[PDB]
Amino acid sequence: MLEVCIIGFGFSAIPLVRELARTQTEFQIISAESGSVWDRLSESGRLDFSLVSSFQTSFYSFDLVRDYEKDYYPTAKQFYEMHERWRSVYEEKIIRDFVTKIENFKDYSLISTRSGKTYEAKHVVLATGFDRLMNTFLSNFDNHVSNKTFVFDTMGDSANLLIAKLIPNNNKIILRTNGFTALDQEVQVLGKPFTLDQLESPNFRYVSSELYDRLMMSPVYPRTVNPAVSYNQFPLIRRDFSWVDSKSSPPNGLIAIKYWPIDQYYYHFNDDLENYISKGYLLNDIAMWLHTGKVILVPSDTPINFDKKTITYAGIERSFHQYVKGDAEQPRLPTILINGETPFEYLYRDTFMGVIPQRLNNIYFLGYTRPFTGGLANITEMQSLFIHKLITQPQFHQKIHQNLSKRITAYNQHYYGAAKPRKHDHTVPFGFYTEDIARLIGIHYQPNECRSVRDLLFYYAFPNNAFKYRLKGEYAVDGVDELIQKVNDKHDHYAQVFVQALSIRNMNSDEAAEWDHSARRFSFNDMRHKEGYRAFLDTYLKAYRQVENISVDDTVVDEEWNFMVKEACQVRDKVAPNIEEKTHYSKDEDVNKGIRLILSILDSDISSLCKFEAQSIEFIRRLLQPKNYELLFIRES
Ligand SMILES: Cc1cc2nc3c(=O)[nH]c(=O)nc-3n(C[C@H](O)[C@H](O)[C@H](O)COP(=O)(O)OP(=O)(O)OC[C@H]3O[C@@H](n4cnc5c(N)ncnc54)[C@H](O)[C@@H]3O)c2cc1C
Ligand SMILES: N[C@@H](Cc1c[nH]c2ccc(Br)cc12)C(=O)O
Repeated sequence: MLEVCIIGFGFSAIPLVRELARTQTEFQIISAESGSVWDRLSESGRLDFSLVSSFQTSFYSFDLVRDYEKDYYPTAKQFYEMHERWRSVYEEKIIRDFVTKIENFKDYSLISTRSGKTYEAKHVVLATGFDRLMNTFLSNFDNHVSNKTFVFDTMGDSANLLIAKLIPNNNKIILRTNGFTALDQEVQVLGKPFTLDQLESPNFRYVSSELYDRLMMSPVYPRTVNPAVSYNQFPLIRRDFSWVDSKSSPPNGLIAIKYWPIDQYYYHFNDDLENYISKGYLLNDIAMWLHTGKVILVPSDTPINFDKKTITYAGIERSFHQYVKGDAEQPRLPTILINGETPFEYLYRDTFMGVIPQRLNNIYFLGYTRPFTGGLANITEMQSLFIHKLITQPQFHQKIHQNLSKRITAYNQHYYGAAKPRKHDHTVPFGFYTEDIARLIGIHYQPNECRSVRDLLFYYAFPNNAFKYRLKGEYAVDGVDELIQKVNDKHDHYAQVFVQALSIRNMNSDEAAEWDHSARRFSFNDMRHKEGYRAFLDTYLKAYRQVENISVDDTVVDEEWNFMVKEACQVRDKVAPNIEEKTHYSKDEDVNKGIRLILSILDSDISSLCKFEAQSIEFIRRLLQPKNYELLFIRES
């Protein structure tokens, strides 16, 4: 009897196969000869973009311990080459066939394949990925189209990538929108660059869900009246968040687009633009597109005549060249039969942690949970440890399964409340999910075991990447000690993030929203740092066209478009003139002050510790006994 069968080998399965090989657990992989989108993109020479996720959250711990030297955003090519490197290590373990059906019984499954062969296995792991409509569109996109108008009914990372490829050829973009959430993928902290995933300090939720909400959600919800933020200059960007019913913020089910702000793009790539573009580093600053009018937002009910290919807005019947509507990703699951008779219906909220479907036995799903920020690696690495322990330790399997339905019910009450199941339920804050798995497995850290301020910085402020939980214990990886030390030294031990939570501890949500936007450059969608980059943008467009070997006529003035832009930016034109220079910027000052205190007490025992220093030490001491630490779905009762 085959112990483990893994169906699908791309990226999500790598960490599980590593752990199964380590324990010499019998396993067999079955993965299709076709491959993944990355294979198709590679064969067509379309790996010409970059990840929207940081290196430290997008590659696995056992690679980072060898290759991590700085924070950066990998290219699609680098990502695919890592997929291939690991495929080559385990190819001998891969049967190249396509699973068509899985018959599930009480203690084993019967696996059917297109070739006609059948397999039996006690444990079956699905890591088959998702089908996505936009994938084929990106695979067939002619990036030389020029001087055309495009209408988008959906916004997302894939749409934003297409928009980044259309903008340089003088194409005009109309977003027919009911809002979207976009976030600078890299931000300045006291002028220093930080990927957004580095500044989430998720474990502060344990201090207070309200405190963590104040600290995180002002860039998403319209909480500040600051005229420099994009959702006040372009109100059509605001989404209807009436569905949210959980007290855990950021809520499960929230999705965001991560993009290069032009000021950080300039900082990294200005000295070698053509090469960086050719490597896949494309400027996709949606806020800059709105600022310059190259993209406009129009109401969702703006009428479209699909026969005549026109859209009517601002009293203008505007011809358009192409309409783009993305679809919903759907899991690539084969037929699964409960008790070998009843077809299984996949529902994220009816699985535990996105991994254990409670209607099946010894079947696990790997790679179907999506991170709100950061790369999938954080999620699939922790899922792989979870699945590995379930497969190889019967006592853990029983501890989790004995009260499975009760665990799922408690999880859904905590993260979704009374909200009805949504399409995006499978999206989770990565620092909540990794910490949830760590506590289930037992490789978590305990806040009450911190002894020094430095220990508290590590517990609360050091990002909950998967490798954080692989320094000690059951799933320890050699070299993680040096990795953690390097990450700490290059991030000032995450004191700046720790200080943020400290600065807003006594504020309400409105006061926190204003404080988060009181910096000279606040983290997300700061419209004060766009106009100064118009000249660089022209330089960038010239470089992009040279790379793609296209000539574009930028002489013809599109008066019609200028008219539509003026209509679409009426609010911006009323709001932006209210921006005022200030003498002091509270967030910049409070952070600078806090960092000086923390580093002055870094190696001090927590028990040994004007007024700000006194009140801050008091808050720090309470961090040893957080009052919101309970997660009911962790218990076995
Ligand atoms: C355009 C795009 C950009 C992305 N950018 C990022 C990013 O910046 N950062 C990030 O972290 N993630 C990103 N992702 C997500 C993630 O990195 C990829 O989706 C990744 O390919 C998912 O890995 P996987 O192993 O789960 O799926 P896949 O890579 O699709 O692997 C699934 C494999 O299983 C095979 N298979 C499927 N069904 C069967 C079957 N029935 N029988 C046998 N074999 C089967 C498939 O052929 C394939 O080889 C992006 C995804 C897309 C589409
Ligand atoms: N106050 C934090 C907010 C923050 C930092 N990183 C984030 C990622 C997603 C979301 Br939503 C919010 C954040 C900051 O601006 O550094």
